[PDB]
Amino acid sequence: DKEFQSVEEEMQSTVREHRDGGHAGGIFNRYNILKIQKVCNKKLWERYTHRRKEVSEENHNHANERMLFHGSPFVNAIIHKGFDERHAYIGGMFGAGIYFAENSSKSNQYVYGIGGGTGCPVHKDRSCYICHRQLLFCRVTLGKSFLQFSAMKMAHSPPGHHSVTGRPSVNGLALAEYVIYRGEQAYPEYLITYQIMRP
Ligand SMILES: C[C@@]1(c2nc3cccc(C(N)=O)c3[nH]2)CCCN1
Ligand SMILES: [Zn+2]
Repeated sequence: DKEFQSVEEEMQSTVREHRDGGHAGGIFNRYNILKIQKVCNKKLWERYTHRRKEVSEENHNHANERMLFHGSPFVNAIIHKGFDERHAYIGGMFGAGIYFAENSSKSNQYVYGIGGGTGCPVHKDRSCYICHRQLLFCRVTLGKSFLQFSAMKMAHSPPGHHSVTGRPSVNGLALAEYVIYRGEQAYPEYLITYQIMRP
């Protein structure tokens, strides 16, 4: 389908060269996309659309929805139970939120844990070209997004806002990131199974 070619194109075209020289996510310029599955979870979709309507009403009739990537070792729990802010902690750059990227390669750095953890379960390699990885391509409601450049450890969205946008700066994020503080503000629409490819 054209729908899945659109997802593959977003995955491939948003890859960037990372500052860590590939330490966290591995060394690659492209992926080998193995499978793209649309997630159809009615209960999660209804939780998402209900919140999206509330946010839209609080943001001049505009949800400010974006399709963004999410990398996590807990993708299977997310598809079944949804995103859950109770699993987020204050330590992150923008505090206790759920983080998303517009660059697939940035989310890929989080698939095996913080900073890529110890890499794949079988070879303990953050740059494994063999093991199949999974990323989510999500529908995210940003609403009135608070624009921020430096670390700001929050527990919740800033007053009057529905999310935080981390914007690139000098010392300094390299790439954007988007943070929500309510799990119902995102829907895990596509599950992408892939490998990073050796350059
Ligand atoms: C390190 C962490 C993180 N930062 C991100 C920025 C953009 C995307 C993601 C993602 N999961 O795809 C990120 N995850 C996890 C919790 C504290 N912040
Ligand atoms: Zn491996």
